[PDB]
Amino acid sequence: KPARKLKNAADEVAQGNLRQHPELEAGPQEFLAAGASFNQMVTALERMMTSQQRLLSDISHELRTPLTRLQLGTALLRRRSGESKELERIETEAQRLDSMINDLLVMSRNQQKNALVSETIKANQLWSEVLDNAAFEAEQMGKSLTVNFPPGPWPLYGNPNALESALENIVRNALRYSHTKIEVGFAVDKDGITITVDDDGPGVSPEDREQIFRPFYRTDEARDRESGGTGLGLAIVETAIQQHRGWVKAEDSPLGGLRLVIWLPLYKR
Amino acid sequence: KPARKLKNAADEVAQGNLRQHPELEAGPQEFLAAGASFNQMVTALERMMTSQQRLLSDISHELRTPLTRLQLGTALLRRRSGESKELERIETEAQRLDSMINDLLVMSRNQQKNALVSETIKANQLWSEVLDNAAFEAEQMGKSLTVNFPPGPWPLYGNPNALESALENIVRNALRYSHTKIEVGFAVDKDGITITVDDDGPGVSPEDREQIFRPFYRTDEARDRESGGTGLGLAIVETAIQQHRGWVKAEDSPLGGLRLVIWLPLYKR
Ligand SMILES: Nc1ncnc2c1ncn2[C@@H]1O[C@H](COP(=O)(O)OP(=O)(O)OP(=O)(O)O)[C@@H](O)[C@H]1O
Ligand SMILES: Nc1ncnc2c1ncn2[C@@H]1O[C@H](COP(=O)(O)OP(=O)(O)OP(=O)(O)O)[C@@H](O)[C@H]1O
Repeated sequence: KPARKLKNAADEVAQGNLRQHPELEAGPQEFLAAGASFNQMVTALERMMTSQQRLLSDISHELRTPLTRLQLGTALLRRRSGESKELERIETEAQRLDSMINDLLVMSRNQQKNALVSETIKANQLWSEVLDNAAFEAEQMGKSLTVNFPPGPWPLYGNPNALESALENIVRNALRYSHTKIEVGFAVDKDGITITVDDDGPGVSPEDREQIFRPFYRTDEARDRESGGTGLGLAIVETAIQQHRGWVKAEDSPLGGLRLVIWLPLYKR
Repeated sequence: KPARKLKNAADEVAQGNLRQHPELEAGPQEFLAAGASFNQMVTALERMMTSQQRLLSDISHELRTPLTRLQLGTALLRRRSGESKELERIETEAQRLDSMINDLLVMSRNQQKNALVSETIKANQLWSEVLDNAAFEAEQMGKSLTVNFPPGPWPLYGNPNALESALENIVRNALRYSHTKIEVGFAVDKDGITITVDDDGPGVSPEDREQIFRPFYRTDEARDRESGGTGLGLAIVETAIQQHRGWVKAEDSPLGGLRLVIWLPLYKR
């Protein structure tokens, strides 16, 4: 049917397959024009799409040119001097950045959803690497990172990097805006993992506790010692967890600062 | 008539009008499904369009954290071992990458706010405010701003702030790098508005005329004249216009400097 040709084409492009439909330009009916205009429209949308897509994948390669020189450099230090414990942390951060750039590349070219690359993963595997790197950062800023309860072989379903980043942020946010201590508490039950990250520093006014989770938004109070302050962090967190069927809340910490709590459901086979 | 609803909707979205068409969900005909699937498709295409923007703001944000751990690491190598010739290269690459990310974060902060509202707008309404403020800036730096032809009630469809900013930059770049005069020329035809911005100042070598539009690229010649910062300006411009179904080119100005030409299609309906 000519009505069915359009149903099928509109539902196909909606998936993300902006390929031409010659099917809609068949039959000299009143529909030839609705099909030729739809065919024009896919190339029009493709034209608009491959614009953000290219001058993304462009940003990608110019970020790669100084990383490659950094990676080239570290590798030459290793050959001259030894295998310093710090060379390893510089090395692995370059490796960590190299993947995030190839993520800026593959995810631009995809231009679709469901690309969530969701797998089965254990809580202990997921955030161990996170916590270790967080613990290191504390020593460097002379603050105390105490993890009251560690994560265990607790099952989860979703994007590892997405969840990794959710906590990575919560803890760094806690690390930054604290005074001297950060406490991370894992909790597990028949329904889900409950991460609670407490800080030493100043809290956030009860009214602003909801606002923080707004993208590109920072509290007026923290806006007077800003520096490396964007306002992105917690809005990313909120999404990652909410799309992982869980929730995130901001409370008043008994440590005197702010409490962030992430709840995530367990993966049940 | 149900065939005409689709002609009109497909030709409207093709122009960037990703707004919902309730018209296609009228009449309990065989077309209700082709219209409901088309309506689903616009929100699907809008979701894709916005995602590519969110992706960058997120990837740039998360790229900042392993750098910090790099930068933390290098700084600790310096304290343990010496000031290795290679450590300097690793150090300066991290510096360049961080500066890039810092302003890559600034760009996507604006782009999200610029790409907030999509709508029908007249060329005269859009860039008048821009040009007036540009004209004022010229008097203040003792330069001449002459607008050979003003914009008229010419129809356009897209983000006002996105397009506003595209020209705002082209003219300011023209203003900065000029010696004494800046000429802006509007032109309109049955197909589109053609803005041409000419500068008195030094031009750009024919080989570098393509390079300029690269993110972070700032010509070696005009890297000594101004302390600057990014090089994103023209790379942002290129995207804004390219995603607004138009193009941007850099030619040799008859004013002796550089001329930039922005072509944008008219909104028809
Ligand atoms: N642990 C914390 N203690 C106190 N205030 C906090 C804490 N975490 C977040 N905030 C407040 O929430 C605001 C917004 O947080 P958000 O994650 O959205 O952005 P950001 O941390 O400021 O910046 P970035 O995007 O670089 O992470 C901060 O500016 C700060 O005022
Ligand atoms: N009108 C112009 N005349 C001469 N050179 C120009 C002109 N506009 C741009 N350029 C050159 O192209 C480079 C890149 O353009 P771009 O718009 O990114 O400017 P920018 O100053 O580097 O960055 P931004 O405008 O964001 O501050 C400039 O650094 C300069 O060398």
